[PDB]
Amino acid sequence: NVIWSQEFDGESLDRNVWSYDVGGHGFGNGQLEFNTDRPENAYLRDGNLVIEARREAYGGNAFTSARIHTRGRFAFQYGDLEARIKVPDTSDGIWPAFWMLGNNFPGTVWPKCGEADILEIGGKDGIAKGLQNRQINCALHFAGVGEQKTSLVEWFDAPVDLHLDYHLYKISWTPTHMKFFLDGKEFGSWDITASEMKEYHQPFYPILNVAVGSWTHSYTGLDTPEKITATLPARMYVDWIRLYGHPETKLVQN
Repeated sequence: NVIWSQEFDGESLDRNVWSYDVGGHGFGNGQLEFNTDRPENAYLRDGNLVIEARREAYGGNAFTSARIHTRGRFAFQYGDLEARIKVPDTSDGIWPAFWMLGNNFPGTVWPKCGEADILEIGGKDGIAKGLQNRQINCALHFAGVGEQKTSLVEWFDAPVDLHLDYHLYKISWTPTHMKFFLDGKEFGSWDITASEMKEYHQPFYPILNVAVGSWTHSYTGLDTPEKITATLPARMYVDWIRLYGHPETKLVQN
């Protein structure tokens, strides 16, 4: 039961749904890409959203990309949010993500607002083990016991290289749990009824981006332009993102 979607049908991204995070300051992870609001980095084509990262001198940075979200226009509490995505070859350096933040962000600071990562890929452990386009993760980041940053991360090794075709990345979010799926098969689950996880009983909004690099101690392990060996331009195709409603689903639109 689809109650909200983006099929990316038109020729331009709908600004009455989406907003652009603009900047090249690393976004708290030492990321190298400058996220812009340009057609070069984010555009619609043949029923797909395309976020394109490029090796390119821009705004002090050596890479451009995009980082888009629906904060203020679309949020929801409880439901199945699924996206059909063909991630680019992350090789070494590219870090695409499909994830959500609490709808009180940025008024409530991170991680108290709450974070749910549905898809991350291109991690340093994946590089080391030679599973660049196979090893993914979901994650929960929040303010737990003592209001302290708590990270729950579940790793999965996909059977096939996920950059070769579109795959379905989903979260199922109920009053009791958050579950994460690849092509309908669960690879992550956490109970969210605990008192310190009340941040996951508010509206959240989705986010899509393609980061390039990070601090050595961060996700990719590759912190300079010269260490990025991935094919550029790198394109993430998103055929659609849909919200499958639950009885308990609260929809927020403006």
